[PDB]
Amino acid sequence: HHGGLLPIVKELIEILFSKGFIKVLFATETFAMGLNLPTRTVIFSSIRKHDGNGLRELTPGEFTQMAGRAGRRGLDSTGTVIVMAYNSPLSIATFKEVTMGVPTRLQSQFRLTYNMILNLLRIEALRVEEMIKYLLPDYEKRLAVLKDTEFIDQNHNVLLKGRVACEINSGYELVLTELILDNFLGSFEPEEIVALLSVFVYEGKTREEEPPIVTPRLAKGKQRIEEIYKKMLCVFNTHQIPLTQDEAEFLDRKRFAMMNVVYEWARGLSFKEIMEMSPEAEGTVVRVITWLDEICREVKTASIIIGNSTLHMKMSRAQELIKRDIVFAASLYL
RNA sequence: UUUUUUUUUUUUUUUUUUUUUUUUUUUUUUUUUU
Repeated sequence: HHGGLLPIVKELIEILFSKGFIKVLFATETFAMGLNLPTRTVIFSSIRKHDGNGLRELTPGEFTQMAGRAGRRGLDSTGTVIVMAYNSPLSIATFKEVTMGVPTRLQSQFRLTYNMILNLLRIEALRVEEMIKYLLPDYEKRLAVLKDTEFIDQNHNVLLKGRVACEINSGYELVLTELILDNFLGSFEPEEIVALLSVFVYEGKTREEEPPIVTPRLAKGKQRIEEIYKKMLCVFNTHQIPLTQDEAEFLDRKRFAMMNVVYEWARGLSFKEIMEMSPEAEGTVVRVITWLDEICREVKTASIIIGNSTLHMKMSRAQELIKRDIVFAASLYL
């Protein structure tokens, strides 16, 4: 049970588990959250996990959430939990801290984005500074970047470039806006346009070799995107803005590995032949196509704002080319 | 290396014909070739 499976397979496994047909199950963390399917034995492979930035010992809250799904009322007299030890003793202080201790409620750092700033500048009145207090040094630095690349003027009035970025919510407002206004995407076909846009959707956490040959084109598109991203990255560092892990290690990861998978999906090819060459499981491929529906909608909106009807019809064709029957399969619970 | 599915609004037709407008006049015998 993990996130790389198709929804139908995952719900099939859940239903079979609920009927007492599965004895041994290897599960990820998502199984514990919700998913009211208790069991009798819970075994921890390790008490540490890698969450984005490095390894970290399990918090007491997660341990309580996972271990609590071990005793079913009526059929069991006690709930057993097994912690493994692999030819090496484990420290007792860490064990006591993980197992015994008051859980703490989570908190968020309230990340500030450029889309939020651009949306807040269009609101009549609403002095922004007096609301941020109830982050101030960061807000001034971000305003200087927006004025440098001509998103706003000297009086902080939103221009045409800023209006487009206000409609892009997913991940990267400034880079996408620069790409659209640079007459990019005007030479490619609908199949090739959606193939290049997957870099903003696929995070490239794999380490497998990318396809050595893609096409004579779609390689110039790779270079153009990387140059534009590199130029935007220099502006960010000029104003001394702290960067997130995702934005810092963007070109370091292999985020272009799914172009071939998306390219053949839109061109028309049986999904069995696609999986013979894709570097990700079936569950991951369907997620990428699902996330590419929102990107096409945003680019269609930007075309109306700037008045380019050629780009509007290209994006309409792309949406119809990435729809298949398997992504609309009915749930087995219904 | 866990974790991440986003998609705005409208209902069943104004009433009475063809006309559709400018610069000033005359006088007495057939037919053909000349």
